[PDB]
Amino acid sequence: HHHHFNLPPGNYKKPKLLYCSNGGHFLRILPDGTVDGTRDRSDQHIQLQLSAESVGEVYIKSTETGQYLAMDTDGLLYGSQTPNANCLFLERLEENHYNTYISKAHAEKNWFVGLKKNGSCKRGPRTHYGQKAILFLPLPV
Repeated sequence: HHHHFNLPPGNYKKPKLLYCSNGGHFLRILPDGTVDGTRDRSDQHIQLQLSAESVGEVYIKSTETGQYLAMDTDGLLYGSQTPNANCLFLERLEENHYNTYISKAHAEKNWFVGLKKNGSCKRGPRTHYGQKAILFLPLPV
């Protein structure tokens, strides 16, 4: 409706790491609810289980802590104990290869999940199509 519908080839059977090519960081949801990225592959908070809602919609959950990736009304990512409406993302194929995630609650504003080269999360309004920050590649755990 507000966005294209090219979907990635993967499935949600197994947990995945979401690797961001921008800076080479794995998306991480820390125990205290902070979200960032780390290059440390042995990190216990980068293992994520994705699950579907409607076709093309996913929840992103830390297998270690059970927290769901969520976006607040100012566009900031955080870890939520429960899977509310702001935990749903529109997962799409991008540049015919990568995966991108747009906040469903804020989809009309094009607020993406994105990581800066320094490993910190980008605020929703500062993301947009064409950035490397929004490009992820799911990898086996």
